[PDB]
Amino acid sequence: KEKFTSLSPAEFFKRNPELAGFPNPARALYQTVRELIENSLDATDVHGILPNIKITIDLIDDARQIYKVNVVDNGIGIPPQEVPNAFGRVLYSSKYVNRQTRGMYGLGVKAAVLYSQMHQDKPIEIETSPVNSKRIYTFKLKIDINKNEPIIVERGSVENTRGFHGTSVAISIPGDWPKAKSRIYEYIKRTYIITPYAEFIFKDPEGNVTYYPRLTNKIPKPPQEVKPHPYGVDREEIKILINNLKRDYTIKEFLVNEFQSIGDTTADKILELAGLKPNKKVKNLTEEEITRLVETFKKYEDFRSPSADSLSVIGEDLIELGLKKIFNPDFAASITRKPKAYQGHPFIVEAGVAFGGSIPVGEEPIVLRYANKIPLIYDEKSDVIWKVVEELDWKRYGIESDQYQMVVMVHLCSTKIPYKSAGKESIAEVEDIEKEIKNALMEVARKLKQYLSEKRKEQE
Amino acid sequence: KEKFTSLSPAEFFKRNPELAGFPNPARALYQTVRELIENSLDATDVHGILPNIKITIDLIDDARQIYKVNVVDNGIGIPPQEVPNAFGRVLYSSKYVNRQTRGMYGLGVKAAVLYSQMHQDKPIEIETSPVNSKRIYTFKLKIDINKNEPIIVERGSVENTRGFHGTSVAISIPGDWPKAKSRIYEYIKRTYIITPYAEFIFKDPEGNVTYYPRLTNKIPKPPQEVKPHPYGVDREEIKILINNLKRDYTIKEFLVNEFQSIGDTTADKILELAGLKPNKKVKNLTEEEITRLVETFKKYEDFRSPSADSLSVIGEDLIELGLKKIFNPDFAASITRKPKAYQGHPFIVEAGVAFGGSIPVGEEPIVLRYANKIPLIYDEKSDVIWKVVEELDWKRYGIESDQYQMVVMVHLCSTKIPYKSAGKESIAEVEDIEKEIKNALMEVARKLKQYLSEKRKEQEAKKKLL
Ligand SMILES: Nc1ncnc2c1ncn2[C@@H]1O[C@H](COP(=O)(O)OP(=O)(O)O)[C@@H](O)[C@H]1O
Ligand SMILES: Nc1ncnc2c1ncn2[C@@H]1O[C@H](COP(=O)(O)OP(=O)(O)O)[C@@H](O)[C@H]1O
Ligand SMILES: [Mg+2]
Ligand SMILES: [Mg+2]
Repeated sequence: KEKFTSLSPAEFFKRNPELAGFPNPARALYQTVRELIENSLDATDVHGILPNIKITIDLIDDARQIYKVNVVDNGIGIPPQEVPNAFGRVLYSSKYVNRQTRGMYGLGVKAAVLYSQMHQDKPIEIETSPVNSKRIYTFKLKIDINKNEPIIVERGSVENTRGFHGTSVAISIPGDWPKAKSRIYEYIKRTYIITPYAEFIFKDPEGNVTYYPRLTNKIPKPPQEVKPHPYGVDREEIKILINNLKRDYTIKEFLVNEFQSIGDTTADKILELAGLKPNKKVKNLTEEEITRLVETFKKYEDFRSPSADSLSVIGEDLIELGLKKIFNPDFAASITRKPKAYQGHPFIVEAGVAFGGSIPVGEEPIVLRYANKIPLIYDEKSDVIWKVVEELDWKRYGIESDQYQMVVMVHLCSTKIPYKSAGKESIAEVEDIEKEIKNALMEVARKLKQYLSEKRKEQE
Repeated sequence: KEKFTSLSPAEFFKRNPELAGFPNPARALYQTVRELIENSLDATDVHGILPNIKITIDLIDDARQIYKVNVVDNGIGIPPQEVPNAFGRVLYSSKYVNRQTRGMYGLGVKAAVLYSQMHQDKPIEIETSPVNSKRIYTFKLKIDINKNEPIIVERGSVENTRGFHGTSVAISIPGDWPKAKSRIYEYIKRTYIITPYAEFIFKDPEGNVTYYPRLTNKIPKPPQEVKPHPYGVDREEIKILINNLKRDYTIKEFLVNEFQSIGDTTADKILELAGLKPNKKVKNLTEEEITRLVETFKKYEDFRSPSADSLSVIGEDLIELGLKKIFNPDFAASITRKPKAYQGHPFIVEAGVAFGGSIPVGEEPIVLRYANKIPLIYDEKSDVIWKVVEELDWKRYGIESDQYQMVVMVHLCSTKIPYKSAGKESIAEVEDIEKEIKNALMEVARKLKQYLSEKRKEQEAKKKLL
């Protein structure tokens, strides 16, 4: 009766597509679109390239409701040896490195490929040309779910005359355009508003074409790989850090070199609290001494914040400008908080508030959520951002009536966003994140008070 | 600058524990408790055994806030050779078959084990004796994250002089008792109310003990493994089915032998609609033919409903009894609907309504969600159940004011529950399930409508006397 069996990562997601954001054809179409766009953006702005991204969705089969999604970008491309695994091996990524990107699981595109395979028979099509490559490399791929490995259906190359570079991805999937339409449009519009150095073109299944022109040629400094912040690094992470050392570091040397925010004196203070010999060889840490390091990191109250430069923010100015373009308010304000850390990861919370003007009258605020520059559209009431907004008492900040015109926007960015599911539509209840979102909203809420106070004496 | 790497299933969950319901210490404590409890129930009532479950949570270290969770059951135990993979290999399960169980990913207990070693240094402790085994096998285990394999730290054996069968699992993890407390108690109380054939004992970190006595000695008929129903079976699944074949079946034989609700006549019609040659050997099906089968499965309107043999319901009588006991309403009603299918999986929705009486007054219903007899506690407003309850027009069913006292209960059971996350706290928006939940709710709301029309009519008669 009990037969014990194993699954591959590919079989796991094929059996549970709702875990990756593929619960139904409408959400699947939306998910496939944003995974491709986010890959294209990670392939451009992370590498100092002004993104030029084209999105096409065609209805291929009316009766069967199969759509072909094609995204083309001018990004860094993919080395041809890596393409099969990049697109056809679940849990394969170039972004497992400690660095702020949109992608993070090494699942995304493969979830769409699995969903594609589940329901129709055309392979995914990849065309790619790395910087300086004299060839465009072409592929048609499927995934062997049992082995979790790519099946190469076609593989070829052509000479690249108009010597340009980037990647085109096309995937055919079940979809529901009429149901996904408003959200696909909103996803692209919100991305665009916060990514003014990007240019998008969107051709939809009805044949509408929408142009989103570049507004500036200045890209924010690209996020880089950074060292972990000590606060919240766990025991398994300590072991990984040790196992990856080239040099025979002592524990002291380990602390100042492998982490952010640890100078020579901070190192000493930690080693004392943790009860570790500074000169002992870190390769020799016992199971117990690792426990003592981790607990010390967790308790130490005098850690400097991580470098803000670790991350890529939207910015106070862009945030306020955005709130004025869309909402045409009587008042807006924003803050880009100083960095904090959670589980070894630097993060910044930004928050913005708008009030009055063309903002609809309602019983709750309109809440706008972003994480690593991605607009979140689904599952809003499950989000920690919504929880904090809900729990805050807006009467303590001027909100007189139970009916008001208010927009609240929160952006979380980090080397790691803790999402509730691999679908990445909502942020989990991580304690340090929840507290800082609350502190951030309070700062901007105080500014709203100062206005609603001055504005009240006018009616008085 | 880009370096490509892979992760094992263990490293995946270790890097992202929030995906398996381990976002913070409070929720970790709650998740660990509920994973152990569900495994214990799956080891007992799935095999016809009346569950006796003991849960203890001890505070081991006040400063580090480490708690040791221990759950002991009288289940079937585990063959000693399977113990290391069962607790220490991510994506390893005895329940990847077509049968209703609480467990479903082969993740749960390992996610607790990972959280355990990420934060403290004591191995998890397993003690087990299978049915009829002369021995009690003990294990201490860790996981090698990189390889996704068990490390046997200690392994031992002892003579089972008392004929005991079952398992004890004990795991030390960071926790937060004061924040997790009310939900852990509510989880246990909720499961007990719908599992009256079980007995629980719960000792909490404060040294409080609660006893939940068995109220009936009848066990529901255990769910059995069944063949897939054709409706919604996808292409990869068709391939899996073909590949597991030990015979050289024709397509016709494949259809009649591999599925529920297909006999000779239904097969003939399916072969006709799909444009498939009945005599062709199914091992030779082309990619395009598989697509045709699948679409035909998807559009065929004459399939018989699946049996409920693979399912285990709470049942109308118990739903109503439980609603009355807890809420002391003026009215309650319930419905256990007929089975349907989605994605090849038989499913049943049960619904319950309670109104008035001891129910608190509020602006919205109290919603009680269950999946495969597990009470769902967190993330309620993301649940498809919430979505359906919220969109229903309660004025159409006699709910006059903006304020009322109502409880609504929905249980989905199936060989596969589509949760939104591996933490299994909310059900995703799958169309077939959404429609049937709406249907069930409407059937139970019509019963409420009737109660309230009765009350109104009497008031109207009484108004004339004024
Ligand atoms: N358009 C693209 N341009 C360059 N690289 C890409 C592109 N699309 C996908 N990739 C590569 O494929 C890998 C796997 O992508 P994905 O499955 O979506 O996971 P993730 O984005 O989380 O790493 C990425 O890490 C990236 O290296
Ligand atoms: N208390 C128990 N009694 C019997 N078997 C157990 C017990 N706990 C765990 N198992 C076995 O270990 C396997 C892995 O459990 P778990 O990681 O929770 O995944 P899942 O429950 O989805 O199968 C189970 O399928 C079950 O066979
Ligand atoms: Mg991606
Ligand atoms: Mg389980």
